[PDB]
Formats: sequence, C-alpha cells, structure tokens
Amino acid sequence: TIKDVAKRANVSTTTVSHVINKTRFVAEETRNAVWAAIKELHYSPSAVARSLAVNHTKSIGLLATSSEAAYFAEIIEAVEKNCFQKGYTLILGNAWNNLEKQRAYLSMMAQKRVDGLLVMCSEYPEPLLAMLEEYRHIPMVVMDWGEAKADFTDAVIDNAFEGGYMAGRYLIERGHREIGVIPGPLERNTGAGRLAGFMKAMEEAMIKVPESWIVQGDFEPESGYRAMQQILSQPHRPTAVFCGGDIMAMGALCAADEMGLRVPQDVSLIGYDNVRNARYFTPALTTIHQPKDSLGETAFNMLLDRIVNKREEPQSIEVHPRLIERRSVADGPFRDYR
Amino acid sequence: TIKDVAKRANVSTTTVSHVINKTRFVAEETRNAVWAAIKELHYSPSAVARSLAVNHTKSIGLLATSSEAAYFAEIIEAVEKNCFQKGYTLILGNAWNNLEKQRAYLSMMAQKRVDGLLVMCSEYPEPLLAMLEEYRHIPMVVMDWGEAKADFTDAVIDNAFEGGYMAGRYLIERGHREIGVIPGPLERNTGAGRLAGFMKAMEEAMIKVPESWIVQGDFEPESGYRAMQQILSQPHRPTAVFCGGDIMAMGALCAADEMGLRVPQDVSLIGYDNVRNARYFTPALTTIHQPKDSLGETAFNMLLDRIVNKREEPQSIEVHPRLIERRSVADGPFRDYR
DNA sequence: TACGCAAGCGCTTGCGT
DNA sequence: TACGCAAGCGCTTGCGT
Ligand code: HPA
Ligand code: HPA
Repeated sequence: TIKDVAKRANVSTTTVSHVINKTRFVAEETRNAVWAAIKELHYSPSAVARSLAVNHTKSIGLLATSSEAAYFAEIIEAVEKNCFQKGYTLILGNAWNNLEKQRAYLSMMAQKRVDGLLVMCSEYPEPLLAMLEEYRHIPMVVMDWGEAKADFTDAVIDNAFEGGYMAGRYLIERGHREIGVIPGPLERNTGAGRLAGFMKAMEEAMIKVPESWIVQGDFEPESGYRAMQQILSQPHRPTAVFCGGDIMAMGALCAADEMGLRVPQDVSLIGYDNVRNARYFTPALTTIHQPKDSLGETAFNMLLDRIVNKREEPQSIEVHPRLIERRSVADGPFRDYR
Repeated sequence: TIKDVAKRANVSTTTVSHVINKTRFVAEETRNAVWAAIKELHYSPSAVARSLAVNHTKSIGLLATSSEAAYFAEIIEAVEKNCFQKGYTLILGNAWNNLEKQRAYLSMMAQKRVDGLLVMCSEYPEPLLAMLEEYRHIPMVVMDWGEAKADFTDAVIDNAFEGGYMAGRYLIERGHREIGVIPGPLERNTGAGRLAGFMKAMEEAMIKVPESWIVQGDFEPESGYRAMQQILSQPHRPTAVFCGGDIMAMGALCAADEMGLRVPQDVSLIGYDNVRNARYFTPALTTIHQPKDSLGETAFNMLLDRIVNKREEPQSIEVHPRLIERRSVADGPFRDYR
C-alpha cells in the first residue's frame, strides 16, 4: 500500500517513506503531494512491515499474575502510562501463577518479539526461574522480588522487610504487646518478607507471637475474613492485628464488625499497601504505603535503558515503604508505661 | 532464521515451515530432524514475519478508559481470559476519556494491525463517534452503550435502566419514600441510564426527589464521600440512598460513619455493580449486580465472529442486571402500610 | 540538489516433480 | 510419494546520480 501512495504522488516509495518519518530532506511540494496521497488513500502505514524491517516492535510485555487485584491493578495502570508516554505498546498477560500458562504466555511473547519484558509472577519456583533464563536474550525486569534472585535480569526492590518492621514498631510504640498477624503467602516477598520484618521488631521487643495468633491469608478479602474470625474467635485474643495487605484487611474489618467487635476500640488494625481506597475503608485504614507508581515507572525505566542503551549488566533499584497514619489504630494498654 | 533451521536439518524452509504448523504431511524422520534443529538452534519462529505473510496478527485491542477501577478492572480481566483461551494477544490501552489520547491509541492500534477492537470509552461525544467511524474497516465492538449508537459496530447492551428501576423498587417495597441519589456522570450509560431507571420507579410511585437530594458522583469513592456528606449534612434528609456504583458507595459508607450515622440503621444504602468485594464492605453491601464476565466474554465472542465468520452486519446482545440482597438496607417507615 | 534502485527483513504457499 | 522453488507480504536504507 505504500506503493499505492507513492504512485498517486508520483514519487518513489523511498520518498513516501522518508517523508513519513522525516528521515532525510524532501521538497515541500513533494512533501505535500505525499501527504495528500496519504490522506485520500486513507493510509495507515503498517507497523508489522516496519517492525520486520527495523527489528523492534516498540511494544512491551507484562507477564503478570492477575490484574483485578487492587494492588496489581494499581501497578499495571502505572506501567501503561509510561508505555504510552514513550510510545510503547502494552501486552498484558496474566499467568495466574501457573507454569503452563506461564510458559505459554512467555512463548507467545517472544514470538511476538516484544522489545522488553516486565515480570510480576508472585511466586518463583525453580521451574519458573529456569524458563525465564531461557529468554535472557530478551531484556527484562522482575518487579516483585525482595532481593536479586538471578543475574540475568534487572530488579526493582521494595524493602518489604523494613515495611513489616515499621508495622510492628508502630504497634509497639502505641501501647501494644498482644498482637496477631495475618500474613500473605510465604512463597512471596510481600508475604514472607513483610512478616519477617514484622517478626524482628517483636523479638527485639521480647514480644512472642502465639501461633494461634498467626493466620495465613492469600491476599483476598475472604482470607482476611476467615483469619480475623479465627483470631478473635478464641478465648484469649490480641489487642492489635497486623494484616499483610489492605484487601485482606478490608476483609478482617468486615468480620470484626460481624462479631460486633469495634475497630479500633476493641481491636486495632494495621494494614499494608495503601491501596487507592484504603482511606475509604471504615474506619479509614492505617497502613503501610507501597510506592506503586514509582514501582511502575522505575521498572519501565530500567527496561528502556537496557533496551536502548543496550545495557548488559543486571541492575537493581530499591524503593521505600512508609507509614500512613489513618484511624484503625488505638493506644494499647502499655502506652503510658514507656 | 528459519533458513538456519532448514539447513541444519538439510531440508527446505518450506519443509521446516510445514512441520512447524502441521500444514501438509512430513516424513517422521524429516519431522524429527527439524524438531531437533529447532531445538538446538533454540528457535522462536517470528510472529511478525508470519503476520506479514498471513495478514492477521492474532492479537486484539482494548481501547479502554482507565483500568484501576474495580469495575473496569474486573471486566478487563475477563477479556484477557478469553483472549488467552483462543490464543489472542491483548493490547490494553487507556485513553482516559481524552480525545487526543484516544486518537493516539486508536492509530497505534490500526498500525499494529489488531485483528479486532474492543471499545470501552465511557463517554462518546460526536468527535469520538467520528474517529471510530474512520476505522469501521477494523472490526470492533463497543461494550459500554445503552443502545446502539452506530451501525458500524457490534454492541453488547446492559439494561442499566432496568437495573436502576430494580433499585428504586426495592427501596419502595422495603418501606421507603424519602430517598436520595448519587448518580454517576450523566454523559455515561452507567450514569444516565441507571438514574433514569431509578427515576421511573419513583414517578410511578408518586415519589418526588427533591433536588437537594440528588448529588452527582464520578464513580470515585471521594465523590461518594462528598455527596453522602452533602445529603446528610442537611436539615431534612432521606432514609435511603441509591448510589450509582459500588465504589462511590463505599465512599458514602465512610462519610456516614464519620458523621456517626448508622448503616443501615440511620440510613439505608443500595449500590450498583456488585464488585468483587462489595460483600466485604461494612456492612456487606446490598447492590445491583452487573454481569461483568458475561459482559466480557460476550463481547469477545461477537468480535471473533465478525473476525472469523467475516460478519458484516452490526449485532447487539443484551445482558441482565440483578439484585443482590446484602445488609445495607433496612425496612422503611412505610413497610407495614402496604 | 532532491530523489530513486533494489536488496533485505523472516515467514508462507501455489505449482510442480 | 514426500518434498522444493520462488514469488509475495509492506516496509526501510545504503549507494548512486
Ligand atoms: O501478591 C499480592 N497480591 C495482591 N495484593 C498484594 N499486595 C502485596 N502483594 C500482593
Ligand atoms: O464508568 C464507570 N467507572 C467506574 N465504575 C463504573 N461502574 C459503572 N460504570 C462505571
């Protein structure tokens, strides 16, 4: 079809080409002619042809996990802005933590020859680490590890451990000593590491968490529901709960309310994520803020670099969590004695 | 690179090709040879080359609005499943209700030669309807209109008006006569139409809604916050509120709580959407359920059809809302008198 | 000066043998 | 029988004039 433009304008296609991409000087007339032709013909230059020729698709892949989740959703939306802004195209792919699905999306991706690859898999068993190596050739950044688990990718690191510690401290310093925790999947950073951060804070305080006070969640409101229930559903119960993520949190609020418990009056709750509508939780959720966007943009950026400046060496940038005081926490019995 | 495989296997590329796509019979040996070559060479056939040749990208575009929003997010996630399932690739593009952005994404999309186009723009001013026509050649379905506003696209229709009516009725039948409403943007279906559905129900009941009782929202929790406040922040206030979408709803719950108001005890609330975690609202939100997934799959499906069976004629499928009884509504003063 | 030639990018597929 | 030839898909770009 570029032939078709060239001839309407009676110029070579080389010409048409150049004008379209201001790639060498063209006579005004000539230029106009082409534009006109382009217009009447209603010409959409083909990207695929172009890709075939220039060797890059100007599009990037996001091998995700799930996208509905607030947390995720929020990240992703960020990414897209960045893509758009630098003219990249976004291929969103959710593997649902499934190998097959993941091998599958991964192949489609290489085949479609994505310029780079954003990876948010949540859990990385060897089998998955393996597959990923098989594609080291295609540039990529993992956005969800706590530390660099490979030398063949960039990594943006969140400091989940230090956010967890921040969480516990706060409780401690607000008068708390009988706390419980609903962590996310241990096979994840946002799971394991947050918990650990939290645990250290406790040990330093000589606080011991009774196993009946620790209930695993899967980041879903239902899981928060069950844990909260199980925790309060017992003889002796904590006076404060540390909840792995804001959504499960939201789930935990629900159940407390259902047992007619008062937050923060009967139980204090501290979350983790600072999702877009945590403030609109009831009560307004006090939580730990994860810098989602910076998380997004920052990843994009490494990729671009690697992509453009043809970097070869793995890199890793850390980002920082921070406490957001809302209204789900109250003073504990030990506050005055400090 | 397919040349490279062909020669390692000492066969023509035509061969290599055929075996790769089981497109004509190949000798086992031959077949194996190729596979081997494919393997050592670590061969990823190129999709772009293939696309160039076969004339279809096997990938689809989603010109969206925003993706963080629960409502949206939920739809989209559905779409992706469908894409994956039939081997399509998903290009997610959010125009943020901005023309430029929209013209922009739209062009990138045609250029990248997407097989079909899923459109969720929210608001469709003529200027936008126009641009869309300019691409009638590329098959597409609008998933967010109340009625068919064009003859050059498929449409999946939601019955927002009948869901709105369902909303009002319920209130009416639960003893209510003093109601307020926080609708979404009138420039939208989910905005205008829901409201109207709701309004009809009232008129039939000889219920009049005092303008100070109607506050516009923008589907965001903050907007729900302000409206609820404004509504209760007045001399005379309703005993029940109809809220345009579950999120603004969640915002309205917050403010009631903040004014120390009791839901449903002091004010009843009925929402609209039945978002994934509405049940986890506090209280568990009573709302109108929109069949998001069917909404998703159903759209995909029309597209495919048009794409494969080369349909030409516009089509339109309706889908149906439905009431979900949770715990944010209470009997009104008139219940016993019916 | 301002522009055209023709080869290449990596596949697919209708004729043949 | 089981396979190869060569033209085409729609752009880009190094040499020339
Ligand atoms: O894996 C996760 N899923 C959902 N929300 C989350 N917030 C932190 N990590 C996660
Ligand atoms: O436009 C919308 N935005 C967000 N949520 C919604 N729920 C219905 N319509 C909408």
